[PDB]
Amino acid sequence: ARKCSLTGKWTNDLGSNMTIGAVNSRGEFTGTYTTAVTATSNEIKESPLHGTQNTINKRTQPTFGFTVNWKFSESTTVFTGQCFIDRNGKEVLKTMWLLRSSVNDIGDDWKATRVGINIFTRLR
Amino acid sequence: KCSLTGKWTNDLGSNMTIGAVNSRGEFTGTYTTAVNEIKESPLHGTQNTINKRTQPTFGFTVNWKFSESTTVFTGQCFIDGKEVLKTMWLLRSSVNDIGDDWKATRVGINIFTRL
Amino acid sequence: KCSLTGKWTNDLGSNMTIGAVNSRGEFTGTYTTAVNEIKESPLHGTQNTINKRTQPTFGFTVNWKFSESTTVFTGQCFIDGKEVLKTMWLLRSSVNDIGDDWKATRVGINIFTRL
Amino acid sequence: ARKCSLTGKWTNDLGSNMTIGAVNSRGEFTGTYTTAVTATSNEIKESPLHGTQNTINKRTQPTFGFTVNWKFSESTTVFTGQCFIDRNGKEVLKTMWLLRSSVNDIGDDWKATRVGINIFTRLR
Ligand SMILES: *[C@@H]1O[C@H](CO)[C@@H](O)[C@H](O)[C@H]1NC(C)=O
Ligand SMILES: *[C@@H]1O[C@H](CO)[C@@H](O)[C@H](O)[C@H]1NC(C)=O
Ligand SMILES: *[C@@H]1O[C@H](CO)[C@@H](O)[C@H](O)[C@H]1NC(C)=O
Ligand SMILES: *[C@@H]1O[C@H](CO)[C@@H](O)[C@H](O)[C@H]1NC(C)=O
Ligand SMILES: Cn1c(=O)c2[nH]cnc2n(C)c1=O
Ligand SMILES: Cn1c(=O)c2[nH]cnc2n(C)c1=O
Ligand SMILES: Cn1c(=O)c2[nH]cnc2n(C)c1=O
Ligand SMILES: Cn1c(=O)c2[nH]cnc2n(C)c1=O
Repeated sequence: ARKCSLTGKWTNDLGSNMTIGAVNSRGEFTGTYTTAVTATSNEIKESPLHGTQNTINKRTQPTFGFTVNWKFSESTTVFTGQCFIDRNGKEVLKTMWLLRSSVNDIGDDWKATRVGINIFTRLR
Repeated sequence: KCSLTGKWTNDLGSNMTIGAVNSRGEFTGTYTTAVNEIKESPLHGTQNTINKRTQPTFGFTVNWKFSESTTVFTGQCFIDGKEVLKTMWLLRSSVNDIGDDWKATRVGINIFTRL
Repeated sequence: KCSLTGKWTNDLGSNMTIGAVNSRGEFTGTYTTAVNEIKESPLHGTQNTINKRTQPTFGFTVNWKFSESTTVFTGQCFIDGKEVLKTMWLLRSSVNDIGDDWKATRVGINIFTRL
Repeated sequence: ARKCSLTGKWTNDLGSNMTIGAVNSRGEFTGTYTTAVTATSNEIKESPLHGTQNTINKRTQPTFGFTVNWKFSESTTVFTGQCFIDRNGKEVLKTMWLLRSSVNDIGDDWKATRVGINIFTRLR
């Protein structure tokens, strides 16, 4: 079977794009995230990301996580998922995310986290 | 200014130490859980520097060294005069078959204070 | 007006039928998954009636009859001209010891269309 | 050991209160939710809830779920968790929730779900 590789340019269901560079032997990678929409009335852009792929047992379809450090807001998003070979033999990232808003008071902390999915496929 | 650097412990008794935060907001650390005895896994993340908030949001990934899983944590560094990290996490399990993907993600909270 | 009453199927191939929605917005139904063959569990929930929106939010609980677990789903009934339910769910597993509570909750999405 | 029972008045970490009535033999219950804060600039109140407790194997510490049908907004929250006897012998509900906002466009669906926890203890 193919190995599923994180390295490449990706697009998701919402029209956002993402690039991920080479993964080092420690499983670390950097990338960029170019977002389609926004929960702010601020314009979007490219924002950097950093994360790791799990290399335990050197699975062909590894789990990974990354953090997006939004450059156009005070928020942070983390993504986590797995690099699968799909039924049709394509690479697919199946991910879920938490979007953390900045709040001014610790008493608003409870409503500062949104959750959802994103499915990435390779954009050539 | 609530800062991520230092030694932390959470509501479950796990420990975490985080190094210096660089100008791009990036930091690395080690996450410590007990089952055997104690396990140590690297973590890497960033804090948000937009508006240079005294109470910044942040994120990090734990690359578990004892399983195939990955966890990401995100939240906000609060300063009352004690510092507290309020976080939520997603724990992604490895599945073999994409048909099992639906059940591979767990979610929860952790609250960290200085150890 | 996007309506919850009827027969639905999701992206995983599970089926769901929901009865009439009463004046308090309450409804009951049956949720159908395949493993054996097919299982049937009751569900109960409400749709939100504030402002009598054409595309209302809603929630429901599935009381699984084949395990000790419970799932809740919440989301919004959209009308494009096809009706689509966009939902997220939490699947709560039973643990024996409160010390295991942290890992008892999974999260995901389901999208339902008319069957 | 005690059985953990849903029936009663409860308070959580945020200061919200909740009542749950008798649970019927089908595991069904009704209740009310009186909330401390809000993600809206609307005032709070009492809102009804309905849900079920799992009775498979008649566990002493059952899982359950319920839906809160907010009367002061277009949103809906679902809660799910387990009724534990804690280390100190008290009943505790350990729950997690999804708060679904109403959006006007299906294209905003992605940011319409927030997530968090709530810990309930009996208020006498
Ligand atoms: C994603 O990449 C495609 C191919 O260049 C580009 O046309 C499209 O507009 C991109 N989407 C965003 C939101 O940048
Ligand atoms: C966490 O912190 C302290 C170290 O001061 C120790 O009591 C405890 O055993 C540690 N737990 C670990 C290493 O998981
Ligand atoms: C769901 O819907 C249709 C019934 O028309 C059927 O093809 C499929 O097998 C059903 N799946 C179940 C019952 O889980
Ligand atoms: C919860 O109940 C207590 C006891 O009556 C009451 O004083 C308190 O204000 C309630 N909290 C809310 C938000 O209603
Ligand atoms: C996950 N996610 C998105 O999918 C998105 N699209 C636009 N902003 C976005 N943000 C901030 C985000 O966190
Ligand atoms: C969040 N979290 C924990 O709190 C934990 N405790 C033990 N393993 C753990 N893992 C893998 C995890 O992701
Ligand atoms: C959401 N969900 C599912 O999609 C599913 N499929 C099979 N069991 C399932 N359970 C228990 C569940 O909660
Ligand atoms: C979970 N939750 C709360 O804890 C809360 N507090 C105030 N509104 C609230 N809402 C709408 C809510 O869904």
